Amino acid sequence: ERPDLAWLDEVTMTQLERNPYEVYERLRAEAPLAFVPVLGSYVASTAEVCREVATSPDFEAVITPAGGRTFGHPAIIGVNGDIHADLRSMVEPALQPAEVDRWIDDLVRPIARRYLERFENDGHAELVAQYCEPVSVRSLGDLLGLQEVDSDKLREWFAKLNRSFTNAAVDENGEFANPEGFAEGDQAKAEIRAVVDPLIDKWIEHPDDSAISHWLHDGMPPGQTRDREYIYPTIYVYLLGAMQEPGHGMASTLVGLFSRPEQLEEVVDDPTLIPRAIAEGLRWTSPIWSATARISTKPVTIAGVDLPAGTPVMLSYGSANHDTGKYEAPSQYDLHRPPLPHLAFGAGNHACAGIYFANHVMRIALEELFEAIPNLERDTREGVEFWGWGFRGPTSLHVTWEV
Ligand code: HEM
Ligand SMILES: CCOc1ccccc1O
Repeated sequence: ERPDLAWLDEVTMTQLERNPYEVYERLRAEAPLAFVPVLGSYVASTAEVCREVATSPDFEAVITPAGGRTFGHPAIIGVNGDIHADLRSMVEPALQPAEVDRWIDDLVRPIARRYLERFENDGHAELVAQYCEPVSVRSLGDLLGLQEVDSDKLREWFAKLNRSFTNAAVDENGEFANPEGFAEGDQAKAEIRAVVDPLIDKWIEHPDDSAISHWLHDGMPPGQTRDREYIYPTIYVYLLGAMQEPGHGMASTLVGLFSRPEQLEEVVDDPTLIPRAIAEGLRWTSPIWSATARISTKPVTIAGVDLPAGTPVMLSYGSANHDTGKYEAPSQYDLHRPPLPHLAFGAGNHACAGIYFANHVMRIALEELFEAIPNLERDTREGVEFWGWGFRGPTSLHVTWEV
């Protein structure tokens, strides 16, 4: 409908999944708020518009269409008002910085060592499958109370939920172009229910220190628990992004450091630079790239576009983090970029609740990897491909080292 953006009609879902950055560079210049036909929604592409929409009093959270088809209600990302306040109060205790600092080292560091011990003398490894994902999922799984769910299963679940949640393509009539793409999300949920329903059965009667037990019990009247149907969608929110994103952020940070060998050596030699390297990694390839959205609650004008009430806007934070109004040469990883605000954790009342936790998981994992393999090098016989529009990260990271 917007004439000068007719080229957007030829943008495909596969193009955005393989590399959304060329399309979004055009969007940031041509239309910071733009309706993308294959996505069926307005998208915010610049830092200014994403931040404005994420923090505006005239917008509230909305789950994307494929996200809602995947998670249902009440996903913490998709609700507001009293339900959102309750779900935030439910998840926040274990994520409080003073609480994280009590146990994060004893949680993540032995896990990192366990996975490293399997390959650190091999001289070769694919770090996404052998290290970044296992550490991410084993750390969160143990915190949640899923100690008995193997890391290969947690990784399979977040991969299936990822593809279902981002199964966003719509056809010429605005209907989902790929309805079969939700089936593997439904199968993952069915498997999760089979595993987790007995655990909830047990936690209701015998609460323990697992996070999901506290989600059932915290803040409830005596002898009452939150209904499992009320907390399952937020369990799914965790079993997708909370399981997936720390591993993605680790791996993207490593790919960026390998792209700047001098900076990789700097960080190996001085591990106090790991937090800075990670912050730049998150900006450089944002793990949550375009997964969340807001919806207008009254008529509003954003970036010159008059939106009616009830208009969804997708928040493409991964594009906003390449906003050249903010950053010079943003497609280059640069550890020595000044530490500027970024949107990799979102903004507003629905901003990431687990920032402090996630930053420490990533930090500890990279600390242990560099201590165990200080001569780590990328395997240049291998290419690194990144995949994902909703969630983005490298699909493999082949490395080598002299042993
Ligand atoms: C590096 C890994 C992570 C990245 C890049 C990250 C980035 C985000 C982003 C972009 C959002 C959406 C914010 C918005 O719409 O404005 C988010 C929502 C959230 N994240 Fe994180 N996240 C990360 C790891 C976690 C972890 C490990 C947890 C849990 C332990 C976590 C708990 C949340 C929760 C509960 C929400 C929903 C917040 C709400 O809607 O009220 N995140 N995260
Ligand atoms: C823990 C955050 O997980 C998500 C965030 C935004 C969209 C989907 C998610 O699973």
